[PDB]
Amino acid sequence: WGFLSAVIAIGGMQLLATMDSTVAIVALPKIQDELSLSDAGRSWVITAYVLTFGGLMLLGGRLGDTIGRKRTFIVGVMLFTIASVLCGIAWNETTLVTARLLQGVGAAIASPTGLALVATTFPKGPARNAATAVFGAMTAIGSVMGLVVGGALTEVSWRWAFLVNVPIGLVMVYLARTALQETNRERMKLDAAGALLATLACTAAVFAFTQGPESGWLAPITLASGAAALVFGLAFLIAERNAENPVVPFALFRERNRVATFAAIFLAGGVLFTLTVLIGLYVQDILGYSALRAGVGFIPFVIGMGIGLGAASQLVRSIPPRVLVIAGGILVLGAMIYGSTLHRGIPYFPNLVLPITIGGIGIGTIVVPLTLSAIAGVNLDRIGPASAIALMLQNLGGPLVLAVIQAVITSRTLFLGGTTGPVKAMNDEQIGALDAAYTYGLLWVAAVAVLVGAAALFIGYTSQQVAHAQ
Repeated sequence: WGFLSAVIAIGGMQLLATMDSTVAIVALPKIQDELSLSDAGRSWVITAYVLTFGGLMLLGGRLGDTIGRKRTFIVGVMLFTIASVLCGIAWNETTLVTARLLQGVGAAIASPTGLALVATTFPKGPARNAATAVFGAMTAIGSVMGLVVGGALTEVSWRWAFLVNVPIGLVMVYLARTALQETNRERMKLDAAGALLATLACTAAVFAFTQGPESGWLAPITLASGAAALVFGLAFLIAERNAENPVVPFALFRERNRVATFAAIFLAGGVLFTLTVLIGLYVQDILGYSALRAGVGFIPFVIGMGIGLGAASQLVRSIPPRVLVIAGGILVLGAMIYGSTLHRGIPYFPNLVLPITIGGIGIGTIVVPLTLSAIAGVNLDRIGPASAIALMLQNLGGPLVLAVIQAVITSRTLFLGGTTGPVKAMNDEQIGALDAAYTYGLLWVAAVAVLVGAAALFIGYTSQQVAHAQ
Protein backbone atom coordinates (compact mmCIF):
# COMPACT_ATOMS: atom_id res chain seq x y z
CA TRP A 1 0.00 0.00 0.00
CA GLY A 2 2.82 2.36 0.93
CA PHE A 3 4.95 1.23 -2.00
CA LEU A 4 3.53 4.03 -4.14
CA SER A 5 3.68 6.64 -1.38
CA ALA A 6 7.38 5.80 -1.18
CA VAL A 7 8.26 5.50 -4.88
CA ILE A 8 6.62 8.69 -6.19
CA ALA A 9 7.82 10.57 -3.11
CA ILE A 10 11.43 9.53 -3.69
CA GLY A 11 11.51 9.86 -7.46
CA GLY A 12 9.52 13.04 -8.01
CA MET A 13 12.64 15.22 -7.87
CA GLN A 14 13.21 14.45 -11.56
CA LEU A 15 9.76 15.93 -12.25
CA LEU A 16 11.01 19.44 -11.48
CA ALA A 17 14.59 18.62 -12.53
CA THR A 18 13.34 18.19 -16.11
CA MET A 19 10.17 20.32 -16.05
CA ASP A 20 12.03 23.47 -15.06
CA SER A 21 14.65 22.98 -17.77
CA THR A 22 12.11 22.28 -20.52
CA VAL A 23 9.76 25.08 -19.41
CA ALA A 24 12.64 27.56 -19.27
CA ILE A 25 13.85 26.53 -22.73
CA VAL A 26 10.30 27.04 -24.01
CA ALA A 27 9.69 30.36 -22.24
CA LEU A 28 13.03 32.08 -22.93
CA PRO A 29 11.55 34.33 -25.68
CA LYS A 30 8.51 35.20 -23.55
CA ILE A 31 10.76 36.18 -20.64
CA GLN A 32 12.96 38.20 -22.99
CA ASP A 33 9.88 40.04 -24.26
CA GLU A 34 8.53 40.64 -20.75
CA LEU A 35 11.66 41.67 -18.84
CA SER A 36 14.38 43.89 -20.31
CA LEU A 37 16.64 40.95 -21.13
CA SER A 38 19.04 40.45 -24.03
CA ASP A 39 20.27 37.19 -25.55
CA ALA A 40 22.96 37.16 -22.87
CA GLY A 41 20.02 37.62 -20.50
CA ARG A 42 18.39 34.25 -21.15
CA SER A 43 21.88 32.82 -21.66
CA TRP A 44 22.76 33.62 -18.05
CA VAL A 45 19.24 32.58 -16.99
CA ILE A 46 20.09 29.03 -18.07
CA THR A 47 23.77 29.39 -17.11
CA ALA A 48 22.85 30.02 -13.48
CA TYR A 49 20.89 26.77 -13.38
CA VAL A 50 23.66 24.72 -14.96
CA LEU A 51 26.37 26.27 -12.76
CA THR A 52 24.48 25.64 -9.52
CA PHE A 53 23.49 22.17 -10.73
CA GLY A 54 27.05 21.11 -11.56
CA GLY A 55 29.15 22.88 -8.96
CA LEU A 56 27.10 21.70 -5.99
CA MET A 57 26.69 18.21 -7.48
CA LEU A 58 29.55 16.56 -5.58
CA LEU A 59 28.94 18.45 -2.34
CA GLY A 60 25.24 17.67 -2.64
CA GLY A 61 26.05 14.00 -3.04
CA ARG A 62 28.36 14.05 -0.02
CA LEU A 63 25.73 15.90 2.04
CA GLY A 64 24.70 12.69 3.76
CA ASP A 65 25.31 11.30 7.24
CA THR A 66 25.85 14.95 8.26
CA ILE A 67 22.44 16.60 7.82
CA GLY A 68 20.59 13.38 6.98
CA ARG A 69 18.69 11.85 4.10
CA LYS A 70 15.03 12.83 4.52
CA ARG A 71 15.97 16.25 5.89
CA THR A 72 18.36 16.79 2.98
CA PHE A 73 15.69 15.91 0.43
CA ILE A 74 13.08 18.06 2.18
CA VAL A 75 15.34 21.11 2.38
CA GLY A 76 16.22 20.57 -1.28
CA VAL A 77 12.60 20.60 -2.40
CA MET A 78 11.84 23.53 -0.08
CA LEU A 79 14.63 25.54 -1.71
CA PHE A 80 13.40 24.47 -5.15
CA THR A 81 9.83 25.58 -4.45
CA ILE A 82 10.88 28.88 -2.87
CA ALA A 83 13.24 29.65 -5.76
CA SER A 84 10.53 28.83 -8.31
CA VAL A 85 8.00 31.08 -6.58
CA LEU A 86 10.64 33.82 -6.46
CA CYS A 87 11.08 33.31 -10.20
CA GLY A 88 7.32 33.75 -10.51
CA ILE A 89 7.41 37.00 -8.52
CA ALA A 90 10.22 38.74 -10.39
CA TRP A 91 10.82 42.35 -11.40
CA ASN A 92 14.46 42.54 -12.54
CA GLU A 93 17.25 40.52 -14.13
CA THR A 94 19.22 40.31 -10.87
CA THR A 95 16.38 38.86 -8.79
CA LEU A 96 15.57 36.34 -11.54
CA VAL A 97 19.23 35.28 -11.69
CA THR A 98 19.35 34.94 -7.89
CA ALA A 99 16.19 32.82 -7.96
CA ARG A 100 17.70 30.61 -10.66
CA LEU A 101 20.89 30.25 -8.61
CA LEU A 102 18.88 29.16 -5.58
CA GLN A 103 16.89 26.80 -7.81
CA GLY A 104 20.06 25.15 -9.07
CA VAL A 105 21.48 24.92 -5.56
CA GLY A 106 18.34 23.17 -4.33
CA ALA A 107 18.23 20.83 -7.31
CA ALA A 108 21.89 19.90 -6.83
CA ILE A 109 21.26 19.27 -3.13
CA ALA A 110 18.27 17.06 -3.88
CA SER A 111 18.90 15.09 -7.09
CA PRO A 112 21.85 12.86 -6.02
CA THR A 113 20.01 12.22 -2.77
CA GLY A 114 17.19 10.79 -4.87
CA LEU A 115 19.33 7.90 -6.09
CA ALA A 116 20.95 7.68 -2.66
CA LEU A 117 17.49 7.26 -1.10
CA VAL A 118 16.22 4.76 -3.67
CA ALA A 119 19.38 2.78 -2.93
CA THR A 120 19.16 3.07 0.87
CA THR A 121 15.51 2.04 0.82
CA PHE A 122 14.41 -0.96 -1.26
CA PRO A 123 17.63 -2.86 -0.46
CA LYS A 124 17.74 -5.41 -3.28
CA GLY A 125 15.19 -7.43 -5.22
CA PRO A 126 11.88 -6.68 -6.94
CA ALA A 127 11.57 -3.44 -4.97
CA ARG A 128 14.81 -2.00 -6.36
CA ASN A 129 13.97 -2.80 -9.99
CA ALA A 130 10.41 -1.50 -9.62
CA ALA A 131 11.73 1.69 -8.03
CA THR A 132 14.26 2.23 -10.82
CA ALA A 133 11.44 1.76 -13.33
CA VAL A 134 9.43 4.34 -11.38
CA PHE A 135 12.48 6.63 -11.61
CA GLY A 136 12.67 6.31 -15.39
CA ALA A 137 8.94 6.75 -15.89
CA MET A 138 9.17 9.72 -13.53
CA THR A 139 11.77 11.59 -15.54
CA ALA A 140 9.90 10.75 -18.77
CA ILE A 141 6.59 12.01 -17.34
CA GLY A 142 8.28 15.14 -16.03
CA SER A 143 9.74 15.87 -19.45
CA VAL A 144 6.49 15.40 -21.36
CA MET A 145 4.46 17.37 -18.80
CA GLY A 146 7.01 20.17 -18.93
CA LEU A 147 6.76 20.27 -22.72
CA VAL A 148 2.95 20.33 -22.58
CA VAL A 149 2.85 23.05 -19.92
CA GLY A 150 5.39 25.20 -21.75
CA GLY A 151 3.39 24.88 -24.95
CA ALA A 152 0.01 25.54 -23.35
CA LEU A 153 0.41 28.11 -20.56
CA THR A 154 2.78 30.42 -22.48
CA GLU A 155 0.21 32.65 -24.19
CA VAL A 156 -1.37 33.65 -20.87
CA SER A 157 1.80 34.57 -18.95
CA TRP A 158 5.16 32.98 -18.17
CA ARG A 159 4.50 33.63 -14.48
CA TRP A 160 2.19 30.61 -14.39
CA ALA A 161 4.69 28.69 -16.52
CA PHE A 162 7.16 29.07 -13.66
CA LEU A 163 4.53 28.90 -10.88
CA VAL A 164 3.30 25.42 -11.87
CA ASN A 165 6.21 23.99 -9.86
CA VAL A 166 4.75 25.23 -6.57
CA PRO A 167 1.66 22.95 -6.51
CA ILE A 168 3.67 19.92 -7.66
CA GLY A 169 6.46 20.77 -5.24
CA LEU A 170 4.00 21.21 -2.37
CA VAL A 171 2.26 17.88 -2.93
CA MET A 172 5.70 16.28 -3.25
CA VAL A 173 6.73 17.68 0.13
CA TYR A 174 3.43 16.31 1.45
CA LEU A 175 4.30 12.76 0.38
CA ALA A 176 7.96 13.15 1.37
CA ARG A 177 7.23 14.30 4.91
CA THR A 178 4.34 11.85 5.29
CA ALA A 179 5.73 8.70 3.64
CA LEU A 180 9.53 8.77 3.67
CA GLN A 181 11.13 6.69 6.40
CA GLU A 182 13.39 8.58 8.79
CA THR A 183 17.04 7.59 8.61
CA ASN A 184 18.59 5.69 11.50
CA ARG A 185 20.92 7.49 13.89
CA GLU A 186 24.15 7.59 11.86
CA ARG A 187 26.15 10.82 11.96
CA MET A 188 29.56 11.45 10.40
CA LYS A 189 31.20 14.80 9.70
CA LEU A 190 32.69 15.70 6.32
CA ASP A 191 36.05 17.32 5.59
CA ALA A 192 35.24 20.45 3.58
CA ALA A 193 38.92 20.96 2.70
CA GLY A 194 38.63 18.74 -0.36
CA ALA A 195 34.91 19.40 -0.76
CA LEU A 196 35.31 23.11 -1.52
CA LEU A 197 38.06 22.36 -4.04
CA ALA A 198 35.96 19.70 -5.77
CA THR A 199 32.97 22.05 -5.88
CA LEU A 200 35.12 24.80 -7.41
CA ALA A 201 36.56 22.38 -9.98
CA CYS A 202 33.10 21.19 -11.02
CA THR A 203 31.89 24.79 -11.17
CA ALA A 204 34.78 25.74 -13.46
CA ALA A 205 34.16 22.70 -15.67
CA VAL A 206 30.45 23.52 -16.02
CA PHE A 207 31.38 27.15 -16.66
CA ALA A 208 33.63 26.11 -19.54
CA PHE A 209 31.10 23.66 -20.98
CA THR A 210 28.30 26.24 -20.89
CA GLN A 211 30.39 29.12 -22.26
CA GLY A 212 31.93 27.03 -25.05
CA PRO A 213 29.11 27.04 -27.62
CA GLU A 214 28.08 30.58 -26.66
CA SER A 215 31.15 32.21 -28.23
CA GLY A 216 33.15 29.27 -29.58
CA TRP A 217 35.99 27.23 -28.13
CA LEU A 218 38.65 29.46 -29.73
CA ALA A 219 38.05 32.33 -27.30
CA PRO A 220 40.62 32.56 -24.48
CA ILE A 221 37.90 32.61 -21.80
CA THR A 222 36.92 28.96 -22.21
CA LEU A 223 40.56 27.85 -22.40
CA ALA A 224 41.31 29.71 -19.17
CA SER A 225 38.22 28.18 -17.54
CA GLY A 226 39.27 24.68 -18.58
CA ALA A 227 42.83 25.22 -17.36
CA ALA A 228 41.53 26.46 -14.01
CA ALA A 229 39.24 23.43 -13.78
CA LEU A 230 42.13 21.06 -14.54
CA VAL A 231 44.50 22.58 -11.97
CA PHE A 232 41.67 22.64 -9.41
CA GLY A 233 40.98 18.96 -10.04
CA LEU A 234 44.68 18.15 -9.74
CA ALA A 235 44.86 19.95 -6.39
CA PHE A 236 41.65 18.22 -5.31
CA LEU A 237 43.10 14.78 -6.03
CA ILE A 238 46.36 15.73 -4.30
CA ALA A 239 44.58 16.92 -1.14
CA GLU A 240 41.95 14.16 -1.26
CA ARG A 241 44.03 11.00 -1.81
CA ASN A 242 44.84 11.02 1.94
CA ALA A 243 41.47 12.28 3.22
CA GLU A 244 39.49 10.33 5.81
CA ASN A 245 36.15 11.05 4.08
CA PRO A 246 36.85 11.90 0.43
CA VAL A 247 34.19 13.52 -1.70
CA VAL A 248 34.85 11.00 -4.49
CA PRO A 249 36.35 7.80 -3.06
CA PHE A 250 38.65 5.74 -5.23
CA ALA A 251 37.35 2.49 -3.72
CA LEU A 252 34.62 2.27 -6.37
CA PHE A 253 37.28 2.83 -9.06
CA ARG A 254 39.31 -0.26 -8.08
CA GLU A 255 36.85 -2.62 -9.81
CA ARG A 256 36.92 -3.04 -13.59
CA ASN A 257 33.18 -3.70 -13.80
CA ARG A 258 32.36 -0.47 -11.96
CA VAL A 259 34.57 1.56 -14.32
CA ALA A 260 32.89 -0.12 -17.28
CA THR A 261 29.45 0.70 -15.86
CA PHE A 262 30.40 4.34 -15.28
CA ALA A 263 31.81 4.71 -18.80
CA ALA A 264 28.66 3.10 -20.21
CA ILE A 265 26.47 5.49 -18.22
CA PHE A 266 28.51 8.48 -19.41
CA LEU A 267 28.29 7.48 -23.07
CA ALA A 268 24.62 6.43 -22.89
CA GLY A 269 23.57 9.66 -21.20
CA GLY A 270 25.45 11.63 -23.82
CA VAL A 271 23.83 9.74 -26.68
CA LEU A 272 20.37 10.02 -25.09
CA PHE A 273 20.61 13.77 -24.49
CA THR A 274 21.91 14.31 -28.03
CA LEU A 275 19.09 12.16 -29.42
CA THR A 276 16.35 14.05 -27.60
CA VAL A 277 17.78 17.48 -28.42
CA LEU A 278 18.00 16.50 -32.09
CA ILE A 279 14.45 15.12 -32.18
CA GLY A 280 13.12 18.21 -30.40
CA LEU A 281 14.81 20.54 -32.88
CA TYR A 282 13.55 18.42 -35.79
CA VAL A 283 9.96 18.44 -34.51
CA GLN A 284 9.93 22.15 -33.61
CA ASP A 285 11.70 23.37 -36.77
CA ILE A 286 10.96 21.25 -39.86
CA LEU A 287 7.67 19.54 -39.03
CA GLY A 288 6.31 22.92 -37.92
CA TYR A 289 4.04 21.50 -35.21
CA SER A 290 3.99 23.76 -32.17
CA ALA A 291 4.54 22.57 -28.61
CA LEU A 292 0.81 22.40 -27.84
CA ARG A 293 0.52 19.48 -30.27
CA ALA A 294 4.18 18.46 -29.95
CA GLY A 295 3.46 17.33 -26.39
CA VAL A 296 0.66 15.09 -27.67
CA GLY A 297 2.98 13.84 -30.41
CA PHE A 298 5.66 12.95 -27.86
CA ILE A 299 3.17 11.25 -25.53
CA PRO A 300 3.82 7.95 -27.42
CA PHE A 301 7.49 8.38 -26.49
CA VAL A 302 6.48 8.24 -22.83
CA ILE A 303 4.12 5.31 -23.46
CA GLY A 304 6.91 3.37 -25.14
CA MET A 305 9.37 4.14 -22.36
CA GLY A 306 6.75 3.03 -19.84
CA ILE A 307 6.04 -0.32 -21.48
CA GLY A 308 9.71 -1.05 -22.16
CA LEU A 309 10.57 0.04 -18.62
CA GLY A 310 8.04 -2.31 -17.09
CA ALA A 311 9.26 -5.14 -19.31
CA ALA A 312 12.91 -4.56 -18.42
CA SER A 313 12.20 -4.22 -14.70
CA GLN A 314 10.28 -7.50 -14.89
CA LEU A 315 12.89 -9.52 -16.79
CA VAL A 316 16.16 -8.17 -15.31
CA ARG A 317 16.11 -10.82 -12.58
CA SER A 318 16.42 -13.70 -15.08
CA ILE A 319 18.63 -12.35 -17.91
CA PRO A 320 22.11 -10.84 -17.52
CA PRO A 321 22.30 -7.04 -17.79
CA ARG A 322 24.97 -6.93 -20.52
CA VAL A 323 22.76 -8.63 -23.10
CA LEU A 324 19.85 -6.43 -21.97
CA VAL A 325 21.89 -3.30 -22.69
CA ILE A 326 22.96 -4.79 -26.02
CA ALA A 327 19.36 -5.58 -26.98
CA GLY A 328 18.25 -2.09 -26.00
CA GLY A 329 21.03 -0.70 -28.15
CA ILE A 330 19.85 -2.87 -31.04
CA LEU A 331 16.28 -1.61 -30.62
CA VAL A 332 17.43 2.02 -30.50
CA LEU A 333 19.62 1.38 -33.56
CA GLY A 334 16.60 0.01 -35.39
CA ALA A 335 14.61 3.07 -34.35
CA MET A 336 17.34 5.28 -35.81
CA ILE A 337 17.39 3.18 -38.99
CA TYR A 338 13.63 3.61 -39.37
CA GLY A 339 13.87 7.34 -38.66
CA SER A 340 16.75 7.90 -41.08
CA THR A 341 14.16 7.87 -43.90
CA LEU A 342 12.37 11.00 -42.73
CA HIS A 343 11.48 14.11 -44.74
CA ARG A 344 9.20 17.12 -44.44
CA GLY A 345 5.54 16.41 -45.13
CA ILE A 346 5.60 12.73 -44.12
CA PRO A 347 2.31 11.24 -42.87
CA TYR A 348 1.85 11.41 -39.11
CA PHE A 349 1.18 7.69 -38.62
CA PRO A 350 2.75 5.17 -38.58
CA ASN A 351 5.72 6.92 -40.16
CA LEU A 352 6.68 8.92 -37.05
CA VAL A 353 4.90 7.43 -34.03
CA LEU A 354 6.31 3.93 -34.55
CA PRO A 355 10.01 4.99 -34.51
CA ILE A 356 9.36 7.24 -31.50
CA THR A 357 7.72 4.48 -29.47
CA ILE A 358 10.41 1.98 -30.52
CA GLY A 359 13.03 4.44 -29.32
CA GLY A 360 11.12 4.84 -26.07
CA ILE A 361 11.04 1.08 -25.50
CA GLY A 362 14.76 0.86 -26.23
CA ILE A 363 15.61 3.79 -23.96
CA GLY A 364 13.66 2.21 -21.12
CA THR A 365 15.30 -1.18 -21.61
CA ILE A 366 18.76 0.39 -21.54
CA VAL A 367 18.05 2.78 -18.63
CA VAL A 368 16.79 0.06 -16.29
CA PRO A 369 20.01 -2.00 -15.96
CA LEU A 370 22.49 0.89 -16.23
CA THR A 371 21.03 2.76 -13.26
CA LEU A 372 20.42 -0.59 -11.58
CA SER A 373 24.14 -1.43 -11.77
CA ALA A 374 25.46 2.05 -10.97
CA ILE A 375 24.09 1.50 -7.46
CA ALA A 376 25.47 -2.01 -7.09
CA GLY A 377 25.23 -2.61 -3.35
CA VAL A 378 28.22 -0.55 -2.26
CA ASN A 379 28.78 0.20 1.40
CA LEU A 380 26.62 2.99 2.80
CA ASP A 381 29.57 5.39 3.17
CA ARG A 382 30.14 5.48 -0.60
CA ILE A 383 26.59 5.05 -1.95
CA GLY A 384 26.01 8.80 -1.91
CA PRO A 385 29.25 9.56 -3.76
CA ALA A 386 28.46 6.75 -6.20
CA SER A 387 25.07 8.28 -7.00
CA ALA A 388 26.69 11.71 -7.32
CA ILE A 389 29.23 10.26 -9.77
CA ALA A 390 26.45 8.60 -11.76
CA LEU A 391 24.44 11.82 -12.06
CA MET A 392 27.56 13.89 -12.81
CA LEU A 393 28.54 11.55 -15.65
CA GLN A 394 24.96 11.40 -16.94
CA ASN A 395 24.79 15.19 -17.16
CA LEU A 396 28.36 15.64 -18.43
CA GLY A 397 28.11 13.17 -21.31
CA GLY A 398 25.35 15.12 -23.02
CA PRO A 399 26.96 18.39 -24.10
CA LEU A 400 30.29 16.65 -24.77
CA VAL A 401 28.81 14.69 -27.68
CA LEU A 402 26.11 17.20 -28.63
CA ALA A 403 28.67 19.90 -29.41
CA VAL A 404 30.55 17.75 -31.92
CA ILE A 405 27.35 16.24 -33.36
CA GLN A 406 25.84 19.68 -33.97
CA ALA A 407 29.15 20.86 -35.43
CA VAL A 408 28.99 17.94 -37.88
CA ILE A 409 25.36 18.78 -38.68
CA THR A 410 26.22 22.43 -39.38
CA SER A 411 29.21 21.38 -41.50
CA ARG A 412 26.96 19.11 -43.56
CA THR A 413 24.42 21.93 -43.91
CA LEU A 414 27.14 24.27 -45.17
CA PHE A 415 28.57 21.65 -47.56
CA LEU A 416 25.24 20.62 -49.09
CA GLY A 417 23.93 24.18 -48.92
CA GLY A 418 22.12 26.29 -46.36
CA THR A 419 22.24 29.17 -43.92
CA THR A 420 22.44 29.33 -40.13
CA GLY A 421 19.91 31.66 -38.55
CA PRO A 422 16.23 32.13 -37.74
CA VAL A 423 13.21 30.02 -38.67
CA LYS A 424 12.86 29.13 -42.37
CA ALA A 425 16.44 30.41 -42.83
CA MET A 426 17.19 31.12 -46.51
CA ASN A 427 15.10 30.09 -49.56
CA ASP A 428 13.03 26.96 -48.98
CA GLU A 429 15.23 24.79 -51.23
CA GLN A 430 17.65 24.29 -48.30
CA ILE A 431 15.13 22.58 -46.00
CA GLY A 432 15.78 19.28 -47.77
CA ALA A 433 19.51 19.74 -47.25
CA LEU A 434 18.81 20.45 -43.59
CA ASP A 435 16.80 17.22 -43.23
CA ALA A 436 19.64 15.35 -44.93
CA ALA A 437 22.11 16.90 -42.48
CA TYR A 438 19.86 15.96 -39.55
CA THR A 439 19.68 12.36 -40.77
CA TYR A 440 23.47 12.29 -41.19
CA GLY A 441 23.88 13.54 -37.63
CA LEU A 442 21.36 10.93 -36.53
CA LEU A 443 23.53 8.23 -38.12
CA TRP A 444 26.54 9.65 -36.28
CA VAL A 445 24.52 9.46 -33.05
CA ALA A 446 23.80 5.83 -33.95
CA ALA A 447 27.55 5.24 -34.29
CA VAL A 448 28.06 6.82 -30.86
CA ALA A 449 25.41 4.44 -29.51
CA VAL A 450 27.33 1.57 -31.12
CA LEU A 451 30.33 2.76 -29.11
CA VAL A 452 28.05 2.83 -26.05
CA GLY A 453 27.13 -0.81 -26.59
CA ALA A 454 30.74 -1.83 -27.18
CA ALA A 455 31.76 -0.16 -23.92
CA ALA A 456 28.82 -1.70 -22.03
CA LEU A 457 29.85 -5.14 -23.27
CA PHE A 458 32.75 -4.85 -20.81
CA ILE A 459 30.24 -4.82 -17.92
CA GLY A 460 31.08 -8.09 -16.19
CA TYR A 461 28.36 -7.82 -13.55
CA THR A 462 26.11 -10.87 -13.48
CA SER A 463 22.35 -10.69 -13.10
CA GLN A 464 22.42 -12.83 -9.95
CA GLN A 465 24.96 -10.46 -8.38
CA VAL A 466 23.31 -7.01 -8.57
CA ALA A 467 19.62 -7.38 -9.50
CA HIS A 468 17.94 -10.46 -8.07
CA ALA A 469 18.50 -10.91 -4.35
CA GLN A 470 21.85 -9.64 -3.06
